[PDB]
Amino acid sequence: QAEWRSWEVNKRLEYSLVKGITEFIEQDTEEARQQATRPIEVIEGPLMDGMNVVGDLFGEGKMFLPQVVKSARVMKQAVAYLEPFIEASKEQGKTNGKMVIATVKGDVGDIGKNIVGVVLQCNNYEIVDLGVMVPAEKILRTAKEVNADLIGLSGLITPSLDEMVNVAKEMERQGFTIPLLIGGATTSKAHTAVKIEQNYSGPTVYVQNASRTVGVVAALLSDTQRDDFVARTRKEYETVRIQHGRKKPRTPPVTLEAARDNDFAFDWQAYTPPVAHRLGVQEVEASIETLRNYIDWTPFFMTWSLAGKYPRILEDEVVGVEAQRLFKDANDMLDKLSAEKTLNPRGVVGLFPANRVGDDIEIYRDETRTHVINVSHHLRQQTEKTGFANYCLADFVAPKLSGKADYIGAFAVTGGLEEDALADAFEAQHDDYNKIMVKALADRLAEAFAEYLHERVRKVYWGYAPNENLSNEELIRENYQGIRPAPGYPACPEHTEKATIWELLEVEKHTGMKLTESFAMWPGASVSGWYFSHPDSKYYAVAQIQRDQVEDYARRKGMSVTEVERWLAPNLGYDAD
Ligand code: B12
Repeated sequence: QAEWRSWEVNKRLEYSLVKGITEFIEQDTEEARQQATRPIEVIEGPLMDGMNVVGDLFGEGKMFLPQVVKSARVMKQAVAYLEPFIEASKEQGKTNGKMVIATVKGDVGDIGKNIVGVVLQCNNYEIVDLGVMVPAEKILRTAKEVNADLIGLSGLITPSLDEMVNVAKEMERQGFTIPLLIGGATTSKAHTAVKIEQNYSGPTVYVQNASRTVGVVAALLSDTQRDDFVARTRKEYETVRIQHGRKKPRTPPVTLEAARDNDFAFDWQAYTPPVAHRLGVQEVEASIETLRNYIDWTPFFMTWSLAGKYPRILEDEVVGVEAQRLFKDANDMLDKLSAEKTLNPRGVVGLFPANRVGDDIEIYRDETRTHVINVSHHLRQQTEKTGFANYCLADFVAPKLSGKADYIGAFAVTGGLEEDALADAFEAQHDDYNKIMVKALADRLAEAFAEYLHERVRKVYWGYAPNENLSNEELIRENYQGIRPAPGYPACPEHTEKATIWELLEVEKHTGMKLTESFAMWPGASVSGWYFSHPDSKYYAVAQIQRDQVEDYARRKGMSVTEVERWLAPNLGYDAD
């Protein structure tokens, strides 16, 4: 009554690993210990071997991320049984190199990091994950105390960039030699090699994904390749360094008053903005169930390094089946999560009468437009345009002078508060796979709410398009009137406004959601942003803004020209000073 249950305990483990079979993992790694002289053998023996297979497979493209992390789960849970035996014993094994991984300062994005985390322990490296919002201080300090071979920083929103760069200067100033590895949503070949590398005398590499992380972490710890690599990269980052400062025959940059002059043209006297049916701050609620439908799974599969869009990915050739299998496992966890009610999304919406003044929107107390309670600020494209507007989000709102009644809204949500709680649980039982799952869904769940609310606002709450029945697949294409710009995106790069949002809706109170040093959000699975109704409104990016606007924004916000240059760094069309 079994099958593989009659093999040598060593082939048994080696197989249970690849397949990712954890139901015998305890008594299997055990028995193999009794038949082994010293604890550490079952590790460098069956297990370690089980992993090279995965790795072999992963390479020909037979296996995938979903399973890999899944095999690790076994791999870990085994070493997690020999803790007391391996410890109280001889030598206790070794690795290819120990690494300090961490989500930089003020940032709370960590999914891509765990993956890299796990993908590396899967090639036998020791990974010390400090977590998120970690001081450039605690990163290197630990780099020191645990004698790491290389520091890895992870970033997600714009503000983090200045953190990494603050970390390199620190690595330059603190005389560090090891290699700096930088990654995350925001990092790029270019950004690393323009503003980061040239601050760290040591090797400073940028990698695009956990797969390629291994190739670099290899070369960077190779008695051979190291010298031959760091050097190929230094000279590579130079090439791109000089191609980005060629100041290509670029469209000359216009003056802040010119652009502003060339504003979004529209006859407002003739147009009457849709009265927002429901004025006021409201706390909405939706169960996972409700949300499930609105989930755009694509990003999900991109989270799990499975390329392609859904549902086309399911019928894919090389990866399709797994995509199917991965896709199931999730839904499965979702079912559980929706029933027991252990991960509940929350959210808060709101609609306030507004109007346009300069490049900002004025939010009004009551229908009277007598008292200003909050001012949403927006930047304005500052390149030379002809025939087209110099788009500035505020334009899509009936100015003050037109005395026309226009409106604006905002929201914030989250796939659940218990996100972190549930995540840690899996860390506990060493379930990397499920740790990364619960998070990847919360997101989907979060991102999901945003779509739902928006639709409901579009339908009910604001009520300008009550007879709307687009499909989920259509909602994914933005086939509706109006947008929902959110702080950070190119349409409105200034992250601090998320504060204002928190203010209007008093997020903290209705959802518990919070904001951090770098105006990121907690839980990680969160989405906040603005609601615009005017039909012409589009997600048009800011791009580069000159010195004049930064100043004028300075005042507006009531900040220092410098404090603004920080938060806006990406979009500075002039010399970053
Ligand atoms: C799922 C996602 C989210 C999630 C959450 C992730 C989290 N916080 O835990 C949700 C939907 C909730 C979210 C929220 C936000 N987001 Co978002 N999001 C995405 C999306 C669809 C997918 C990328 C993704 O997350 N991949 C999986 C992960 C985390 O992988 P990854 O970062 O790519 O990691 C891979 C490698 O980069 C690597 N890497 C990672 N770390 C390291 C470390 C080292 C050391 C090395 C060598 C390599 C490495 O590991 C991975 C592969 O093996 C992107 C897509 C895109 N299309 O570019 C935007 C995007 C990242 N988001 C963006 C922004 C604007 C925001 C918010 C401010 C929005 C809001 N609501 O107002 C907030 C973030 C604040 C917060 N959460 O506190 C921007 C960033 C632009 C900016 N602001 O500067 C992007 C690029 C959108 C665009 N086109 O501009 N987001």
